[PDB]
Amino acid sequence: LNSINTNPGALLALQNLNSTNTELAATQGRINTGKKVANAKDNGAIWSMAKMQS
Amino acid sequence: LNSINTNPGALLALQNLNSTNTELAATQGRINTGKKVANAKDNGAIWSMAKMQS
Repeated sequence: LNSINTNPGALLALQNLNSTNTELAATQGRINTGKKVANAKDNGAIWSMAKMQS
Repeated sequence: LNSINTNPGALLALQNLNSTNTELAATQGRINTGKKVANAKDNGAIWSMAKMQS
């Protein structure tokens, strides 16, 4: 709690900020690609379906 | 929907414009030859009949 050696609350705020940064990066990729499924990591089944479809 | 990668509506407008261009080409052909069936592609039975009678 009142420790100089560590502070858990900063670690939790860091986890929250990293979650926000990851969601922002995903939104950046969806904007710059124009696809919600741009590659196999987005969704492998729908991606393979679209590959055979195209 | 609101995609940048593709749009159905221009495709539908294009197939409609292509149908209009095809009808205009058929009209130009009927105008410049003066016959509703100028060749075997127009109507094979009527064309065979008219050619044997001619």
